Amino acid sequence: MVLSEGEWQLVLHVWAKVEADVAGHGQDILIRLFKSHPETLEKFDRFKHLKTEAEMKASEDLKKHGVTVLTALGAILKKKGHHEAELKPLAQSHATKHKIPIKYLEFISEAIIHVLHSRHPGDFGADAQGAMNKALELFRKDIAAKYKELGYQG
Ligand code: HEM
Repeated sequence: MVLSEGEWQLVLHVWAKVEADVAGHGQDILIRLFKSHPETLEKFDRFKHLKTEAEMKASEDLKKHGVTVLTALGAILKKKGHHEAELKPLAQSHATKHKIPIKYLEFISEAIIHVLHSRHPGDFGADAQGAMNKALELFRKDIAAKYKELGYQG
């Protein structure tokens, strides 16, 4: 489903606030993912030793990864749907090396929404959350199509 410019602007105006401190947002989002759906942590050989939220919060390398994740996602969002070039390497690594099912991409989308909702009520009212959800649905739909092309049933 194609987003309107108005919807993209709601997405980008909350992303602008994420970008005040991407590192802290990335910690919150990865931690929320791992707490809400612990099976997702097991996909990270790099991080699955972390036992508690405290350990997660103290991990500089998890923080680093959260910045990488959110910056990659931000670049995708800023393309406003024209994200074919960005999705290719992402889909290929996530299909073939990391083996991340679409269901787990749903889980991180949920975590993103939850953190934005908590942190940014001024820029994440119902319409803005709907726009973000549409953007993440488009991301997951297009990633799923690439997964199929790449041979992964996701
Ligand atoms: C918004 C969705 C996501 C984005 C934008 C994202 C982005 C990235 C980026 C940019 C990398 C580093 C380059 C690469 O290997 O592609 C990465 C690595 C990785 N991703 Fe994701 N990712 C997302 C969701 C997920 C989810 C939900 C999982 C697991 C449940 C996952 C598992 C991994 C793993 C295991 C790595 C390798 C980490 C390491 O050992 O360095 N990703 N991701």
